[PDB]
Amino acid sequence: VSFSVPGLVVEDMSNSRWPAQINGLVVRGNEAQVVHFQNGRCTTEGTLLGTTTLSINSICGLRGLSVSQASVDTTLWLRVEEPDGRPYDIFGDQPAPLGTPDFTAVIVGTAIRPRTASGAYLHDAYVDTTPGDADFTPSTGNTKIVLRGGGSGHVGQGHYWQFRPIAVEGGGSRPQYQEYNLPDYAGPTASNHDLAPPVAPRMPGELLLLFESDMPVWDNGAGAAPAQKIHCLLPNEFITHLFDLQAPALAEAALLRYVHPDSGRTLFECKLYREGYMVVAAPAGRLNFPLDGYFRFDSWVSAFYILSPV
Amino acid sequence: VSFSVPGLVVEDMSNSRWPAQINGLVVRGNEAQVVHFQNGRCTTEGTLLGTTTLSINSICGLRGLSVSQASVDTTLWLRVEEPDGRPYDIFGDQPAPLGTPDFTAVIVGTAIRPRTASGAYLHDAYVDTTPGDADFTPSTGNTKIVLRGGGSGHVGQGHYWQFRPIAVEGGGSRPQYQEYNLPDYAGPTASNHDLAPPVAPRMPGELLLLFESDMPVWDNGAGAAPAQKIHCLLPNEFITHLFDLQAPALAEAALLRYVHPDSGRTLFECKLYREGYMVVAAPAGRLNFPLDGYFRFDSWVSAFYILSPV
Repeated sequence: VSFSVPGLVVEDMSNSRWPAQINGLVVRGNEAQVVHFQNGRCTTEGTLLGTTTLSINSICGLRGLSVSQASVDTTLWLRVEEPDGRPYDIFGDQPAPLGTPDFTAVIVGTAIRPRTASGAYLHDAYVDTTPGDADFTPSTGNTKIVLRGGGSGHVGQGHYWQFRPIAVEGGGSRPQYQEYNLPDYAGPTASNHDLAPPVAPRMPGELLLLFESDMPVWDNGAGAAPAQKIHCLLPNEFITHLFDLQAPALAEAALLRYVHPDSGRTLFECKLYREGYMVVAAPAGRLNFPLDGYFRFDSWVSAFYILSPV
Repeated sequence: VSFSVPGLVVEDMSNSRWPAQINGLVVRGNEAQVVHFQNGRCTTEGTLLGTTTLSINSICGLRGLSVSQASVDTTLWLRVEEPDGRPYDIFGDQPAPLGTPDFTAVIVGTAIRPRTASGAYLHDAYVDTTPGDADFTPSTGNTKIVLRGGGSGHVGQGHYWQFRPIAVEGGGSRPQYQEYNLPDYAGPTASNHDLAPPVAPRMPGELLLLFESDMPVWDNGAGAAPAQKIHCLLPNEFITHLFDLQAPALAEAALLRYVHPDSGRTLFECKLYREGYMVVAAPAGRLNFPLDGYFRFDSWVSAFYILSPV
């Protein structure tokens, strides 16, 4: 099965760690905080890693049946499950259920109870994925969702819920959104397991290319908190493409060219390594290229293939 | 260029008219209200129709720069633009900007101002797409977003906004959600134009196959309103696949088989017509099939190909 990547333009593709369109290409240096994303992890052969789901609407969210606080503003407790509705395998090969948020923040969103015969329900909600919240323990099969300023009488056990992400909190008093900082999936008192491996380009002069999106920020109606971004290694359209394809990797990396039709030419070239990340010969920072261009696979290359400088 | 469809399972794919995973296959009869979807419209050759965008996060939403009410709870006024940030061509070949909602309801969501240097902002919002609100006029380049119980001082002109869908309203007094009922894109005082064509199976015994999702409902914290669904003709993953492929259609329809590996066999068959819709030889109602199966293209067939009963 011959290897390929989607011919879709970047501004048509979506972030694999957050519900948002790609609106930027940035290069990231080998900082102290090593890229260790659990979502948006796919090999060029289409092997999904960590908590990566193909279900785009299940990204950076939680879902499952409500349970009583005993058995573990208004607190909601979920028996977390996978996107397709099947049980989460606790002693399986994932750190958490697929689509589970893979960073620390207070994630603002909507708690949804969409199929209830007594009547559908939803409410403003948030999830604290920082170590500060001991009840964020999806690795052990439960997590706490906070319904903000309501929810009493609606969080009874035995009903299907989703938590769907909108924003992170910002502002001086509130917890820091740190997208490169993994949460404690088992809570403070227990360890993570089966994490997808860190991403750190080995070769000199090669730095990581990330796909950027805007990260909305909630600061309780002030409109004073600084704007945020969120990054991923491969857009979802890449991940679904690679997964469906199942093409054997014939070398350490795939040489892709970023093609811009209005320019009638290739603008830069990059290496997509088998492990599922792109690198460029470029210094850290934003790439000032138009996003109405697409990646094209031209050849299998060695890790020692020297890229043209961006 | 040989034709194909994604080998992705249905419960992994997403709705082309609303932010949700597919959780159902239903067959729809030839009802009085004809399928006239503007989103989720793609031909087997990969031609996008109506307001169809590949940008999944831009589906059933609005975005653009804020403008003054003069130049046209707290009212926000947007100069609507396309997902990629480029201007909406009013006298072009679309009824509205891509991703514009294609049904009548009060759509609940979040108004997001994510890039503002003075500080990012968001707020609880809704969009009335019924004829009752004359200010839903995206065909003419502006639309009103209502910020619910706040927003004063934040809706100033010259800033980029998005409206992102969460739910529709429900409850006896509130306006009815009608997913097969197109809005007046130019408002009450003007006509629509360049609508994607109605979908209505011609051949006897062939009825429309639709991909179902849950539709969340907002009823102001009551939780008493009846649960809802929303449907589309083809999942986004189909649409991206067909678009990237650009495969010539060798016949009126593509014969697909729904394959279930756990059963080690084909469960039913369908015809995907060139115009971008699937039909089954089956009566109206829910198809009780497991959604961990995938569609497979086996042959080009005429419109007179007799399908096996489901």
